[PDB]
Amino acid sequence: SANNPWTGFQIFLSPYYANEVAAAAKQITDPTLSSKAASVANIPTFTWLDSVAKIPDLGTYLASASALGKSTGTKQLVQIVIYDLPDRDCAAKASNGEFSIANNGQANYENYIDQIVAQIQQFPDVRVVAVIEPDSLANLVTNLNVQKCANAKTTYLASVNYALTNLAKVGVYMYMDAGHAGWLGWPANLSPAAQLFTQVWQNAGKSPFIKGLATNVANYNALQAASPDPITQGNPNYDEIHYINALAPLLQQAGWDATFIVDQGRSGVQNIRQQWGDWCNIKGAGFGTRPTTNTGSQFIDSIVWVKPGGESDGTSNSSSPRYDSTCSLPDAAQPAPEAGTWFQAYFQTLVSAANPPL
Ligand SMILES: CO[C@@H]1O[C@H](CO)[C@@H](O[C@@H]2O[C@H](CO)[C@@H](S[C@@H]3O[C@H](CO)[C@@H](O[C@@H]4O[C@H](CO)[C@@H](O)[C@H](O)[C@H]4O)[C@H](O)[C@H]3O)[C@H](O)[C@H]2O)[C@H](O)[C@H]1O
Repeated sequence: SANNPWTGFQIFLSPYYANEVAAAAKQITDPTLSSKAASVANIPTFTWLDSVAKIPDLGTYLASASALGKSTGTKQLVQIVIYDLPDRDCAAKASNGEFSIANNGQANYENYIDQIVAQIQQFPDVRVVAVIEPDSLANLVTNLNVQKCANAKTTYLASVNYALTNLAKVGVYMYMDAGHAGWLGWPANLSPAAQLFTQVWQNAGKSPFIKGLATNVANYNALQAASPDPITQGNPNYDEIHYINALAPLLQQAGWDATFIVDQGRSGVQNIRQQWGDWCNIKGAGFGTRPTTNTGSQFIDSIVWVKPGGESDGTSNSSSPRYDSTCSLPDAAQPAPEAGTWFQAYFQTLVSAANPPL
Protein backbone atom coordinates (compact mmCIF):
# COMPACT_ATOMS: atom_id res chain seq x y z
CA SER A 1 0.00 0.00 0.00
CA ALA A 2 0.94 3.67 0.36
CA ASN A 3 3.07 3.32 3.51
CA ASN A 4 5.58 0.48 3.46
CA PRO A 5 7.33 0.46 6.88
CA TRP A 6 10.72 -0.32 5.33
CA THR A 7 10.85 2.37 2.64
CA GLY A 8 13.39 5.07 3.42
CA PHE A 9 14.85 3.23 6.42
CA GLN A 10 18.05 1.34 7.10
CA ILE A 11 17.52 -1.89 9.01
CA PHE A 12 19.53 -2.25 12.20
CA LEU A 13 21.58 -5.45 11.99
CA SER A 14 21.28 -7.79 14.98
CA PRO A 15 24.57 -7.74 16.94
CA TYR A 16 23.70 -11.10 18.48
CA TYR A 17 23.23 -12.84 15.14
CA ALA A 18 26.33 -11.00 13.92
CA ASN A 19 28.33 -12.44 16.85
CA GLU A 20 26.99 -15.94 16.19
CA VAL A 21 27.77 -15.73 12.47
CA ALA A 22 31.33 -14.43 12.86
CA ALA A 23 32.07 -17.18 15.38
CA ALA A 24 30.45 -19.70 13.03
CA ALA A 25 32.41 -18.56 9.96
CA LYS A 26 35.65 -19.02 11.90
CA GLN A 27 34.78 -22.71 12.38
CA ILE A 28 34.01 -23.30 8.68
CA THR A 29 37.18 -24.83 7.28
CA ASP A 30 36.76 -24.01 3.59
CA PRO A 31 37.93 -20.39 3.15
CA THR A 32 35.49 -19.50 0.36
CA LEU A 33 32.44 -20.91 2.12
CA SER A 34 33.76 -19.23 5.27
CA SER A 35 33.60 -15.77 3.70
CA LYS A 36 30.14 -16.51 2.28
CA ALA A 37 29.18 -17.43 5.84
CA ALA A 38 30.64 -14.28 7.38
CA SER A 39 28.65 -12.11 4.95
CA VAL A 40 25.43 -13.46 6.54
CA ALA A 41 26.05 -11.06 9.43
CA ASN A 42 25.13 -8.23 7.01
CA ILE A 43 21.68 -9.71 6.28
CA PRO A 44 18.95 -8.25 8.52
CA THR A 45 17.09 -10.64 10.81
CA PHE A 46 14.43 -10.32 13.49
CA THR A 47 15.37 -10.26 17.19
CA TRP A 48 13.16 -12.60 19.22
CA LEU A 49 11.86 -11.27 22.53
CA ASP A 50 11.04 -14.79 23.66
CA SER A 51 11.44 -13.97 27.36
CA VAL A 52 11.52 -10.96 29.67
CA ALA A 53 15.27 -11.59 29.94
CA LYS A 54 15.58 -10.31 26.36
CA ILE A 55 13.96 -6.91 27.05
CA PRO A 56 17.21 -5.16 28.14
CA ASP A 57 18.74 -6.27 24.83
CA LEU A 58 15.86 -4.54 23.01
CA GLY A 59 16.81 -1.39 24.92
CA THR A 60 20.40 -1.56 23.75
CA TYR A 61 19.39 -2.24 20.15
CA LEU A 62 17.08 0.79 20.08
CA ALA A 63 19.75 3.05 21.57
CA SER A 64 22.42 1.68 19.21
CA ALA A 65 20.15 2.16 16.19
CA SER A 66 19.40 5.75 17.26
CA ALA A 67 23.10 6.61 17.46
CA LEU A 68 23.86 4.81 14.18
CA GLY A 69 21.19 6.82 12.39
CA LYS A 70 22.64 10.09 13.68
CA SER A 71 26.16 8.96 12.76
CA THR A 72 25.22 8.04 9.18
CA GLY A 73 22.39 10.44 8.32
CA THR A 74 19.81 7.65 8.14
CA LYS A 75 16.54 6.61 9.75
CA GLN A 76 16.95 3.25 11.49
CA LEU A 77 14.47 0.39 11.88
CA VAL A 78 14.64 -2.36 14.51
CA GLN A 79 12.94 -5.72 13.80
CA ILE A 80 11.51 -7.67 16.77
CA VAL A 81 9.38 -10.74 17.48
CA ILE A 82 6.87 -10.58 20.34
CA TYR A 83 6.88 -14.21 21.53
CA ASP A 84 6.03 -14.82 25.20
CA LEU A 85 2.34 -15.79 25.49
CA PRO A 86 1.24 -17.73 28.58
CA ASP A 87 0.87 -21.42 27.72
CA ARG A 88 2.83 -20.63 24.57
CA ASP A 89 2.72 -23.03 21.59
CA CYS A 90 -0.44 -24.68 22.89
CA ALA A 91 -0.56 -27.45 20.25
CA ALA A 92 3.09 -28.48 20.58
CA LYS A 93 4.51 -31.41 22.49
CA ALA A 94 6.85 -29.08 24.41
CA SER A 95 7.14 -25.34 24.91
CA ASN A 96 9.92 -23.11 26.17
CA GLY A 97 7.56 -20.29 27.14
CA GLU A 98 8.20 -19.04 30.66
CA PHE A 99 4.61 -17.99 31.50
CA SER A 100 1.65 -20.18 32.42
CA ILE A 101 -2.03 -19.31 32.51
CA ALA A 102 -2.21 -21.02 35.90
CA ASN A 103 0.44 -18.68 37.39
CA ASN A 104 -0.87 -15.17 36.66
CA GLY A 105 0.04 -15.61 32.99
CA GLN A 106 -2.06 -12.74 31.63
CA ALA A 107 -0.79 -10.24 34.20
CA ASN A 108 2.77 -11.45 33.66
CA TYR A 109 2.41 -11.05 29.90
CA GLU A 110 0.99 -7.54 30.29
CA ASN A 111 4.04 -6.62 32.36
CA TYR A 112 6.26 -8.07 29.62
CA ILE A 113 4.50 -5.82 27.06
CA ASP A 114 4.67 -2.84 29.45
CA GLN A 115 8.45 -3.20 29.77
CA ILE A 116 8.82 -3.42 25.99
CA VAL A 117 6.61 -0.35 25.54
CA ALA A 118 8.66 1.52 28.16
CA GLN A 119 11.84 0.80 26.17
CA ILE A 120 10.39 1.77 22.77
CA GLN A 121 8.91 5.00 24.24
CA GLN A 122 12.44 6.31 24.92
CA PHE A 123 13.67 6.18 21.29
CA PRO A 124 11.04 7.90 19.13
CA ASP A 125 13.59 8.44 16.33
CA VAL A 126 13.83 4.66 15.76
CA ARG A 127 11.14 2.80 13.84
CA VAL A 128 10.11 -0.62 15.16
CA VAL A 129 8.51 -3.47 13.22
CA ALA A 130 7.12 -6.31 15.30
CA VAL A 131 5.91 -9.78 14.40
CA ILE A 132 3.16 -10.54 16.92
CA GLU A 133 3.26 -14.03 18.53
CA PRO A 134 4.23 -16.79 16.11
CA ASP A 135 2.43 -20.09 16.70
CA SER A 136 -0.49 -18.50 18.55
CA LEU A 137 -3.64 -17.26 16.75
CA ALA A 138 -3.22 -19.84 13.98
CA ASN A 139 -3.83 -22.52 16.64
CA LEU A 140 -7.19 -20.89 17.39
CA VAL A 141 -8.21 -21.45 13.78
CA THR A 142 -7.37 -25.15 13.39
CA ASN A 143 -6.35 -26.60 16.76
CA LEU A 144 -9.23 -25.84 19.14
CA ASN A 145 -9.68 -29.60 19.61
CA VAL A 146 -6.30 -29.50 21.38
CA GLN A 147 -7.34 -29.08 25.01
CA LYS A 148 -4.32 -26.92 25.88
CA CYS A 149 -5.34 -24.62 23.00
CA ALA A 150 -9.04 -24.61 23.92
CA ASN A 151 -8.14 -23.67 27.51
CA ALA A 152 -5.67 -21.03 26.24
CA LYS A 153 -8.01 -19.40 23.71
CA THR A 154 -9.29 -16.52 25.86
CA THR A 155 -5.76 -15.83 27.17
CA TYR A 156 -4.21 -15.81 23.69
CA LEU A 157 -6.88 -13.38 22.46
CA ALA A 158 -6.61 -11.11 25.50
CA SER A 159 -2.81 -11.08 25.55
CA VAL A 160 -2.41 -10.49 21.80
CA ASN A 161 -4.99 -7.72 22.18
CA TYR A 162 -2.95 -6.14 24.97
CA ALA A 163 0.18 -6.29 22.79
CA LEU A 164 -1.55 -4.74 19.78
CA THR A 165 -3.29 -2.02 21.78
CA ASN A 166 -0.27 -0.87 23.72
CA LEU A 167 2.47 -1.25 21.11
CA ALA A 168 0.26 0.91 18.88
CA LYS A 169 0.56 3.68 21.48
CA VAL A 170 4.30 3.92 20.74
CA GLY A 171 3.86 3.62 16.98
CA VAL A 172 5.14 0.09 16.36
CA TYR A 173 4.32 -1.33 12.93
CA MET A 174 2.79 -4.73 13.60
CA TYR A 175 2.24 -7.93 11.60
CA MET A 176 0.30 -10.68 13.34
CA ASP A 177 1.65 -14.17 12.79
CA ALA A 178 -0.63 -16.08 10.43
CA GLY A 179 1.05 -19.45 9.97
CA HIS A 180 1.80 -20.46 6.38
CA ALA A 181 0.17 -21.89 3.27
CA GLY A 182 0.09 -25.42 4.71
CA TRP A 183 -1.54 -24.24 7.94
CA LEU A 184 -4.09 -21.50 7.24
CA GLY A 185 -3.77 -21.46 3.44
CA TRP A 186 -5.94 -24.52 2.92
CA PRO A 187 -8.98 -23.00 1.15
CA ALA A 188 -11.27 -24.23 3.93
CA ASN A 189 -9.21 -22.43 6.60
CA LEU A 190 -9.13 -19.06 4.81
CA SER A 191 -12.49 -17.72 5.95
CA PRO A 192 -12.14 -18.88 9.61
CA ALA A 193 -8.67 -17.31 9.63
CA ALA A 194 -9.95 -14.07 8.11
CA GLN A 195 -12.79 -13.96 10.64
CA LEU A 196 -10.41 -14.41 13.58
CA PHE A 197 -7.77 -11.92 12.45
CA THR A 198 -10.44 -9.31 11.68
CA GLN A 199 -12.04 -9.74 15.11
CA VAL A 200 -8.60 -9.29 16.70
CA TRP A 201 -7.94 -6.17 14.59
CA GLN A 202 -11.34 -4.77 15.60
CA ASN A 203 -10.78 -5.44 19.32
CA ALA A 204 -7.50 -3.49 19.14
CA GLY A 205 -9.26 -0.47 17.63
CA LYS A 206 -8.30 -1.00 13.94
CA SER A 207 -5.09 0.93 14.56
CA PRO A 208 -3.33 1.84 11.28
CA PHE A 209 -0.16 0.48 12.92
CA ILE A 210 -1.66 -3.02 12.69
CA LYS A 211 -0.42 -3.37 9.13
CA GLY A 212 -1.35 -7.00 8.51
CA LEU A 213 0.10 -10.47 8.81
CA ALA A 214 3.40 -12.35 8.78
CA THR A 215 3.60 -15.75 7.10
CA ASN A 216 6.05 -18.67 6.95
CA VAL A 217 7.73 -17.52 10.18
CA ALA A 218 10.40 -20.11 11.09
CA ASN A 219 9.11 -22.32 8.28
CA TYR A 220 10.41 -23.40 4.88
CA ASN A 221 7.72 -22.80 2.22
CA ALA A 222 8.49 -21.19 -1.09
CA LEU A 223 7.16 -17.73 -1.68
CA GLN A 224 6.68 -18.65 -5.36
CA ALA A 225 7.38 -22.30 -6.19
CA ALA A 226 8.64 -23.62 -9.51
CA SER A 227 6.34 -26.61 -9.02
CA PRO A 228 4.28 -27.72 -6.01
CA ASP A 229 6.19 -29.45 -3.25
CA PRO A 230 4.80 -33.02 -2.99
CA ILE A 231 3.95 -32.34 0.69
CA THR A 232 1.24 -29.92 -0.52
CA GLN A 233 -1.04 -32.46 -2.23
CA GLY A 234 -4.70 -31.51 -1.80
CA ASN A 235 -3.97 -27.80 -1.23
CA PRO A 236 -4.09 -25.55 -4.31
CA ASN A 237 -2.29 -22.91 -2.25
CA TYR A 238 1.08 -24.65 -2.32
CA ASP A 239 3.28 -21.60 -1.68
CA GLU A 240 3.02 -18.36 0.25
CA ILE A 241 2.01 -16.20 -2.74
CA HIS A 242 -1.03 -18.42 -3.38
CA TYR A 243 -1.95 -18.26 0.30
CA ILE A 244 -1.64 -14.48 0.51
CA ASN A 245 -3.43 -13.94 -2.80
CA ALA A 246 -6.37 -15.94 -1.42
CA LEU A 247 -6.46 -14.49 2.11
CA ALA A 248 -5.80 -10.79 1.45
CA PRO A 249 -9.13 -10.07 -0.36
CA LEU A 250 -11.04 -11.59 2.57
CA LEU A 251 -9.39 -9.14 4.94
CA GLN A 252 -10.00 -6.23 2.53
CA GLN A 253 -13.72 -7.04 2.41
CA ALA A 254 -13.84 -6.77 6.21
CA GLY A 255 -12.49 -3.24 5.86
CA TRP A 256 -8.85 -4.10 6.63
CA ASP A 257 -6.49 -3.34 3.75
CA ALA A 258 -3.90 -5.68 5.18
CA THR A 259 -0.37 -6.17 3.88
CA PHE A 260 2.04 -9.01 4.51
CA ILE A 261 5.61 -9.96 5.25
CA VAL A 262 6.98 -13.43 4.43
CA ASP A 263 9.87 -15.26 6.10
CA GLN A 264 12.25 -16.75 3.51
CA GLY A 265 15.33 -17.24 5.75
CA ARG A 266 15.19 -21.03 5.39
CA SER A 267 13.31 -21.31 2.08
CA GLY A 268 16.24 -21.62 -0.34
CA VAL A 269 15.75 -25.39 -0.71
CA GLN A 270 12.33 -26.83 -1.53
CA ASN A 271 11.11 -30.45 -1.43
CA ILE A 272 13.02 -31.39 1.74
CA ARG A 273 10.12 -32.41 3.99
CA GLN A 274 8.36 -35.74 4.28
CA GLN A 275 5.15 -34.17 5.67
CA TRP A 276 4.18 -30.49 5.49
CA GLY A 277 3.75 -30.32 9.31
CA ASP A 278 7.39 -31.28 9.97
CA TRP A 279 8.96 -28.05 11.24
CA CYS A 280 12.00 -28.85 13.41
CA ASN A 281 15.52 -28.37 12.03
CA ILE A 282 14.54 -29.66 8.60
CA LYS A 283 17.61 -31.26 7.08
CA GLY A 284 19.09 -29.70 3.94
CA ALA A 285 17.48 -26.28 4.34
CA GLY A 286 19.29 -23.41 2.64
CA PHE A 287 19.14 -19.66 3.15
CA GLY A 288 16.50 -18.21 0.84
CA THR A 289 15.74 -14.88 -0.81
CA ARG A 290 17.42 -12.08 1.12
CA PRO A 291 15.11 -9.52 2.77
CA THR A 292 13.78 -7.00 0.27
CA THR A 293 10.73 -4.87 -0.49
CA ASN A 294 11.02 -6.14 -4.10
CA THR A 295 8.40 -8.77 -3.37
CA GLY A 296 6.51 -9.25 -6.64
CA SER A 297 3.11 -8.88 -4.96
CA GLN A 298 0.77 -5.97 -4.28
CA PHE A 299 0.05 -7.52 -0.89
CA ILE A 300 3.62 -8.09 0.35
CA ASP A 301 5.55 -5.23 1.99
CA SER A 302 8.75 -7.24 2.45
CA ILE A 303 10.46 -10.56 2.21
CA VAL A 304 12.08 -10.93 5.64
CA TRP A 305 14.30 -13.26 7.68
CA VAL A 306 12.35 -13.70 10.93
CA LYS A 307 13.77 -16.98 12.23
CA PRO A 308 17.59 -16.60 12.45
CA GLY A 309 18.90 -19.54 10.46
CA GLY A 310 21.46 -21.51 12.46
CA GLU A 311 19.70 -21.21 15.81
CA SER A 312 18.13 -24.58 16.63
CA ASP A 313 14.36 -25.10 16.64
CA GLY A 314 14.70 -27.67 19.42
CA THR A 315 16.83 -30.46 20.86
CA SER A 316 16.71 -34.01 19.56
CA ASN A 317 17.71 -35.27 23.05
CA SER A 318 14.67 -37.22 24.28
CA SER A 319 15.83 -36.86 27.89
CA SER A 320 15.51 -33.08 27.73
CA PRO A 321 12.55 -31.62 29.67
CA ARG A 322 12.03 -29.44 26.57
CA TYR A 323 12.19 -32.29 24.05
CA ASP A 324 9.66 -32.08 21.23
CA SER A 325 9.76 -35.36 19.32
CA THR A 326 9.17 -33.52 16.04
CA CYS A 327 12.90 -32.83 16.34
CA SER A 328 13.70 -36.57 16.06
CA LEU A 329 11.83 -37.18 12.79
CA PRO A 330 13.73 -38.62 9.81
CA ASP A 331 13.77 -35.21 8.08
CA ALA A 332 15.04 -33.40 11.21
CA ALA A 333 18.78 -32.76 11.37
CA GLN A 334 20.26 -34.74 14.27
CA PRO A 335 21.76 -34.51 16.81
CA ALA A 336 20.34 -31.07 17.49
CA PRO A 337 20.97 -28.77 20.47
CA GLU A 338 18.43 -26.94 22.61
CA ALA A 339 16.13 -24.39 20.99
CA GLY A 340 17.84 -21.08 20.31
CA THR A 341 21.36 -22.41 20.80
CA TRP A 342 23.72 -22.38 17.84
CA PHE A 343 23.59 -25.39 15.51
CA GLN A 344 26.85 -25.13 13.59
CA ALA A 345 26.37 -28.07 11.22
CA TYR A 346 22.93 -26.72 10.32
CA PHE A 347 24.30 -23.24 9.67
CA GLN A 348 27.05 -24.57 7.41
CA THR A 349 24.47 -26.35 5.26
CA LEU A 350 22.27 -23.23 5.19
CA VAL A 351 25.26 -21.35 3.74
CA SER A 352 26.29 -24.12 1.33
CA ALA A 353 22.72 -24.64 0.10
CA ALA A 354 21.76 -20.93 -0.07
CA ASN A 355 19.54 -20.13 -3.03
CA PRO A 356 20.22 -17.59 -4.42
CA PRO A 357 23.91 -18.25 -3.70
CA LEU A 358 25.61 -15.98 -1.18
C1 LIG B 1 -0.22 -27.04 12.67
O1 LIG B 1 0.52 -27.31 13.83
C2 LIG B 1 1.47 -26.38 14.14
O2 LIG B 1 2.47 -26.32 13.03
C3 LIG B 1 3.45 -25.26 13.32
C4 LIG B 1 4.37 -25.16 12.15
O3 LIG B 1 3.63 -24.62 11.09
C5 LIG B 1 4.23 -25.57 14.60
O4 LIG B 1 5.06 -24.44 14.85
C6 LIG B 1 6.36 -24.54 15.28
O5 LIG B 1 6.12 -24.49 16.73
C7 LIG B 1 7.40 -24.66 17.52
C8 LIG B 1 7.06 -24.50 18.90
O6 LIG B 1 6.17 -25.52 19.26
C9 LIG B 1 8.36 -23.54 17.07
S1 LIG B 1 9.97 -23.99 17.87
C10 LIG B 1 10.37 -22.53 18.81
O7 LIG B 1 11.17 -21.66 17.91
C11 LIG B 1 11.43 -20.38 18.56
C12 LIG B 1 12.15 -19.59 17.49
O8 LIG B 1 13.50 -19.98 17.51
C13 LIG B 1 12.26 -20.68 19.81
O9 LIG B 1 12.58 -19.49 20.54
C14 LIG B 1 13.50 -18.44 20.34
O10 LIG B 1 14.16 -18.20 19.06
C15 LIG B 1 15.09 -17.11 19.34
C16 LIG B 1 15.71 -16.93 18.01
O11 LIG B 1 16.09 -18.21 17.59
C17 LIG B 1 16.15 -17.46 20.41
O12 LIG B 1 16.85 -16.28 20.78
C18 LIG B 1 15.56 -18.03 21.66
O13 LIG B 1 16.58 -18.69 22.47
C19 LIG B 1 14.54 -19.03 21.29
O14 LIG B 1 13.88 -19.55 22.46
C20 LIG B 1 11.50 -21.60 20.73
O15 LIG B 1 12.31 -21.92 21.90
C21 LIG B 1 11.14 -22.87 20.05
O16 LIG B 1 10.31 -23.67 20.90
C22 LIG B 1 8.52 -23.45 15.58
O17 LIG B 1 9.25 -22.22 15.21
C23 LIG B 1 7.25 -23.43 14.87
O18 LIG B 1 7.52 -23.67 13.42
C24 LIG B 1 3.28 -25.80 15.74
O19 LIG B 1 3.96 -26.33 16.90
C25 LIG B 1 2.22 -26.78 15.39
O20 LIG B 1 1.30 -26.89 16.49
